[PDB]
Amino acid sequence: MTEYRPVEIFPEVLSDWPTVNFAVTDDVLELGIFLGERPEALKGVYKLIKLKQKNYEYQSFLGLSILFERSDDGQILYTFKEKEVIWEEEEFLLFIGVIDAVFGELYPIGTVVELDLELLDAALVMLAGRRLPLAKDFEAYEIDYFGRVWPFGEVANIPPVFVSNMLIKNVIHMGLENEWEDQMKEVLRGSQLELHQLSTAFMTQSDQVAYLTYLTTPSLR
Amino acid sequence: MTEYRPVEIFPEVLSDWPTVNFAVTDDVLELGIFLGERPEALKGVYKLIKLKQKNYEYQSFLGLSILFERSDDGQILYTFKEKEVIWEEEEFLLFIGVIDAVFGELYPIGTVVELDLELLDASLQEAPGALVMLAGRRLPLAKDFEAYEIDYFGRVWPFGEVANIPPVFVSNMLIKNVIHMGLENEWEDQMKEVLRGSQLELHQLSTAFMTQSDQVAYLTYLTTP
Amino acid sequence: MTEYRPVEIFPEVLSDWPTVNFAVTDDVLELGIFLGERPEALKGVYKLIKLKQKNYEYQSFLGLSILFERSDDGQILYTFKEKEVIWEEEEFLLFIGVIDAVFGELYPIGTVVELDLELLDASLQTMLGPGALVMLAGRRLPLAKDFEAYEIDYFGRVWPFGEVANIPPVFVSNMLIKNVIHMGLENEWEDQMKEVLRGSQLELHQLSTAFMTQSDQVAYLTYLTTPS
Amino acid sequence: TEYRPVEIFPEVLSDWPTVNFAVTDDVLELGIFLGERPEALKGVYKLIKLKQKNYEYQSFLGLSILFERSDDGQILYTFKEKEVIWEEEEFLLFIGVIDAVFGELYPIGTVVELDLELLDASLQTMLGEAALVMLAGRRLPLAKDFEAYEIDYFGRVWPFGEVANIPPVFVSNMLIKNVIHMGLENEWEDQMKEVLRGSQLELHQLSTAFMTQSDQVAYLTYLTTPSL
Ligand SMILES: [Cl-]
Repeated sequence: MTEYRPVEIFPEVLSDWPTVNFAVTDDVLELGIFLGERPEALKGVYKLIKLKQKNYEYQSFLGLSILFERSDDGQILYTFKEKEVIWEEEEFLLFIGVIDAVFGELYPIGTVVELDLELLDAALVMLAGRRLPLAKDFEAYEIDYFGRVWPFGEVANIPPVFVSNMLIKNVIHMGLENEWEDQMKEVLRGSQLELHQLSTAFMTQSDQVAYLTYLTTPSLR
Repeated sequence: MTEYRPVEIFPEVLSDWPTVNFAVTDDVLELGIFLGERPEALKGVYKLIKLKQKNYEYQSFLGLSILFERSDDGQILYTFKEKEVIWEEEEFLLFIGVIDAVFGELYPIGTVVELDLELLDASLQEAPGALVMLAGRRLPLAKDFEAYEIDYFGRVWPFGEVANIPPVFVSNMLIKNVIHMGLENEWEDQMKEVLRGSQLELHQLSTAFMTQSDQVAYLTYLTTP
Repeated sequence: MTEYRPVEIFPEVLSDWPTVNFAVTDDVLELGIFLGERPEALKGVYKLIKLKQKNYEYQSFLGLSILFERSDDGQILYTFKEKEVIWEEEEFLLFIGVIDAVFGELYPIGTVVELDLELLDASLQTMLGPGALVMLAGRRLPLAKDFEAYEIDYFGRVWPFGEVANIPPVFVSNMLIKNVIHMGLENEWEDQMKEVLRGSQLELHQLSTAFMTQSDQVAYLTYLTTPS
Repeated sequence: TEYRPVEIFPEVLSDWPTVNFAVTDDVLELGIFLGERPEALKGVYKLIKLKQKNYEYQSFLGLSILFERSDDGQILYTFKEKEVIWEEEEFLLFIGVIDAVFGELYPIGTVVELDLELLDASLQTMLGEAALVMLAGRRLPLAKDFEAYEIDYFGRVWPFGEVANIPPVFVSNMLIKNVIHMGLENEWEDQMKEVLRGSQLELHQLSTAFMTQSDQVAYLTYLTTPSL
């Protein structure tokens, strides 16, 4: 209950996720456990998908590295046990999306973080609000964090920043943590997995264009 | 109480402006009252400068045609009243800023307007544009930056404030058409005079007329930490 | 395109509300229709219960001057159809709650309205109750988790100040809107939203924060103060 | 080379235009005594705002000082075996300048515990009370024609943050009871304190907790009525 077991709850949550329609093998389950306990590699692969990079290698703390290439046709390609493994770009983005929904860190309010400038839809941002719901008909997504630029705060001249788990690169100042915060983390994480909510960073191609029309349709009068 | 006469206050305000240290000829003032009562030309030359357009021409309702050419040397070329006048781009942008500070409209709260999608980063923001309801007015930038102001603070119609949509900083040069005018009574008229009375007494301009020297200075002001 | 007759849906919606433990006679229906078609009396009745007043009558040229008086015990007393009817305080609070959910008005974003300064606090400094001009920046705000029985009708700023961020916002309910002054933008989308929004509150059996019972009002204070 | 509030305090009083008080040394040493003791500077504020009879600052022999107050608006104290009586409005502006010099500046994200019994007697009004509050915005100018007043802090309820259902609360330093958490503090945050304190004292501003009764009713009518 209080102790979090993201490893044991990972395989069942992946199967309970309704949008999952790809092959789920033991290696697929093992790949999420490796990337789950190492978000620095999980976020580096998201940049491979979001920024359409050519490849990305994750060097361990020892020195050995693991290569993950991206095909220009829209597909993630790598080799497990020295054997080729294919992953569609729309299916692999959902894979790393559920990992962040399970192995993602819930930072408290007031946590001063440093967003990755390369993933800012193209310095220091304090987290003022977390896990805000999206609009109706888009309950499958959520804004992980959101806040103002530190230390200016709620000055309307400074526009707010929508921060996902993939945008946070470095944590500078941790927020307040106590028994209420841990209770707030538990009751908020369960709803993020119960309603099958993904981060807005893992928005698919069709959901991106459809959400733009949702904004323009009322004014399309 | 006091009826606002932008044509009467324009000559004294333009001369009392501290940053104004350039030509204040009679034709210059005659051009300000011409662009003030004709907002379609005040915003058109603004698009000529900001969007780096080649030229721009405007005809009045009676046929008064004036052509504004933008030289590659950064000079505003135009011929007005049988006389050709050159205007440095870093100085002509300040000239049209005082015009908007005197002749600019002051829409009430809740005014659903349409924005000029051409000026405001089109693909960053789809063809007709989503409507913006002016929910705020006259917003200061920061300390040591009181020389510029945010004209309007807008939410996206009809989603509102509670909706998790990024807000929009709107300016008079940015507002294209007015789709729905807000409530305007005696409290609103005195609020217009209170806001405009402070924007001209403190010698403030809009962020649309922010010089590139000050635009980068405002970026490093918040990047210093 | 489908028009809305709140009188037709009124009795079956009263059956949809499960918390009903009071006697729902036909006189209860006609009284709600009387309070529904005439929101001028429905709101004054709410002030009789919330502010613990002596009485309140709705003088009308049609002669339907129904006087509503409540005792110290919280017993709403009136006479309808030439017959004396007695109601309780907490039961009459939930009675007008369904009326407001069925006969409630939906104003678009940017609708500048007037508010009643009497319900809020002791505004004797004003001594008028040219006051409380508030523009509606948001509508139908869900209250909170485990509190879906109630909801915030409107969320807006003080007019003509706007989102000044130096004056705190106002959570406006339909029982607080004093008088409508300006109307927002209305198109096919707005009327489409009005048609689907008023049916969702009746679907989820939601009330307004004005009808917040003390037990649930304290329960909301525990959620804001006591951890979990 | 750091802040010397004890040294600047007598210079600020000379600079302060609103001061209509005697420039005696007893007032100087008493303000410095209250400046280095927040429990005493904030305790007498509860004696005046909540309109209490007496209040004693129990401490060492001599350090212990009692503050009595009658109903006709007169404060009473004795400092160094010397009895001095201040008027209620004369003693409010006195502690207001002390909180402007010896006031504490907290960084962003500082979760503070508030004095709830003093909160109820404030601008609660429609906003309600709304325990733990995080400081999101600091030093907000009150308004025009009220520039001499400032809002020390304002934020949301912890750990909810900016939520549409969560009403924001404006927090003065006199309202801060206990400090639970602390925000990030680099050298820019220290520079911000030099920028903020160099502005509040130069513009001669006071916290909204020190709003005089003449300006309290005047600010309320400005929001409600088109009086100006
Ligand atoms: Cl408050």
